[PDB]
Amino acid sequence: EAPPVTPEVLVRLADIGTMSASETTPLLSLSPDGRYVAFQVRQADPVTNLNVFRMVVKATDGATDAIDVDVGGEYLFWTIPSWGYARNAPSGANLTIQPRWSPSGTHLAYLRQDQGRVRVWRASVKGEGASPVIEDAYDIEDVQWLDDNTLIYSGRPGFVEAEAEIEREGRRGWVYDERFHPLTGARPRVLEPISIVYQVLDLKTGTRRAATPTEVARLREKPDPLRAMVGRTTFSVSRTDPQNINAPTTLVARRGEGEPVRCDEEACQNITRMWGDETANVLYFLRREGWASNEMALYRMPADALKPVRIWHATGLLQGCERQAKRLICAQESALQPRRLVTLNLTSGQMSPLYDPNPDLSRYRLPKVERLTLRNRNGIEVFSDLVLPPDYQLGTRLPLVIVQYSSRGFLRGGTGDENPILPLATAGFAVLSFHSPRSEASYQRFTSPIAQSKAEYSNWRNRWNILHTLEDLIDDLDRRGVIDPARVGLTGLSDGATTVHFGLINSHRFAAAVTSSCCTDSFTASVMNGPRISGALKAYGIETDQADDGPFWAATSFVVNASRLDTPLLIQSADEEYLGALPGFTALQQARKPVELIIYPNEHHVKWQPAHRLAVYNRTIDWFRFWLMDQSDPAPDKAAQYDRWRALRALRQ
Repeated sequence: EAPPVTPEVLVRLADIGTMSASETTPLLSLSPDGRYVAFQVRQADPVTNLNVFRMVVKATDGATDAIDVDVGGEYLFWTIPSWGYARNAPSGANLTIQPRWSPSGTHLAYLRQDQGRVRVWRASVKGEGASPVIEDAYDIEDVQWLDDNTLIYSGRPGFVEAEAEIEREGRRGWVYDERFHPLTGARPRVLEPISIVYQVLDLKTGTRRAATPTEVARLREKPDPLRAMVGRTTFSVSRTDPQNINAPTTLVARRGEGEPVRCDEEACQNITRMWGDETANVLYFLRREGWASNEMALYRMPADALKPVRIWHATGLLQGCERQAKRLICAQESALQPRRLVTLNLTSGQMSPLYDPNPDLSRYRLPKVERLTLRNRNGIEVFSDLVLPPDYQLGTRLPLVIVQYSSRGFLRGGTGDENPILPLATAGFAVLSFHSPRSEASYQRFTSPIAQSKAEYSNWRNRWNILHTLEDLIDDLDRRGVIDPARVGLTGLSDGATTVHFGLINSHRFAAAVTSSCCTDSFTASVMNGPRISGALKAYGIETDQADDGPFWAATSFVVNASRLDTPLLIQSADEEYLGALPGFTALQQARKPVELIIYPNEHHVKWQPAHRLAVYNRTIDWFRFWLMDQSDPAPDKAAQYDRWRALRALRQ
């Protein structure tokens, strides 16, 4: 008994904050008096094809049930300026919603989207009440309480004027130039600089005014998680070579007026977040440690010395932690534990559940998880997780699917929540959840990440190191008699997608592949990016001025390598990215290789519509079952699909 984890289960697991939340992601808020925590829960429904967002308030003593103080809103895309463009096309990730408590602890203020416009809403924390509150010609980008009746908010109306100006310029046609990014649309994009504007709303009158410079500086300033004060000691973090972006940082203590003192313990290196507590005479800090930085660890350090002692450590992630007296309230995530709310006892180590918006996942028949560790041929430590089917007996050689994850925590879908780790194991695959190790270049001295990127791309050195690491991991599971090395699938999104294309060209390790985007070639990196991004990628080592048949692009281009590429490839692409795939896809078809391209409408680099996500999950499982198990699902609504694939398999004669 006990039900299995299926794609239908997976896509419905609720989540908190942006998909790729890490230690400083502000996904939760403590009330001023620390008795309540506020956080948004997101739950995807593949049947309605909508996400259900709720604003939640739970009491930190865990005595009362949580309360939905708001329900509803559309998926709000997280957006940043990025290439000198003011607002790029959405990556597809949801904005983390940070609820803002009123000074009284009475209301929350938070951004919410309806009818494609982002507003400020206010909510009774219990006495329940919906109601939008601030609305403008532009989306509200941020909001704070100045007092219990006054709100300050930010946004960019000059962005909306610039769009209106682009519309006017079109009457005579636009010059194709720096403003264009063809892959994502046929209109000029707004260029930076676009100013941010701060206004304040009186909730008693309904009046807006400008914000005073003092009020601006209170909204525009953000707390530093790598600085803390305890009495007269200022704690901070620094390097002995401050311009080397890869030099490790050390905790530093500035005692009153005196010179900064550096901490000597190895535990003091590479802190990611610190908290000062003046009641206890203590600094607390968070960091990553262990083999290949695979674990989280929390340290407690009596503030009058520099001798931190570890009080908690685990695999997984802790996110958005805030201190209430002797407690840290955190979001926490782990291989078999989706993101939940938790309490950490700041004197003992003890972690305790606070809020889990999903059932206990242990009520399902869960795959078995094991962490793999090795050192690769460059001498660099590597970790990854091996996921095995629930009823697995050592002695059965399994087909293997490789899912790439650029973050940590719950075994969900890898980097874009795109490849269903636990459902695949339920279907009988071994699954490698692969965490690419540090590059060689990252141990050397660089003053700029752009120059580091360039050295990583030189002769695809880091790509080779990534591929060799994958091969080391496969070999390890082959020695254990766990996998069949002739039945290894590879999947990937974002950086994982480039590793897929490189891996299919430069080895024979893979018998099938899935990717969410195509084509590491000059067409995609140069033509479809438009001349601005194309010109700028050059400094990162992307040779956008070189031809596809040159030494750089020959390592990855499917146009150039079409006739040697015998790994079956499925491309499940957002419509916003499919243009880049057409030449490579056409070359593979022309060459009679087994390719298939799927196009999802109104999608982004990361996919956001639950029905799309569920169909990706299912097609990818069907794909690998077919190529790596020679199995098909007899379901009638799949009959056209398996005729398509049987014909692709017949091309191999």
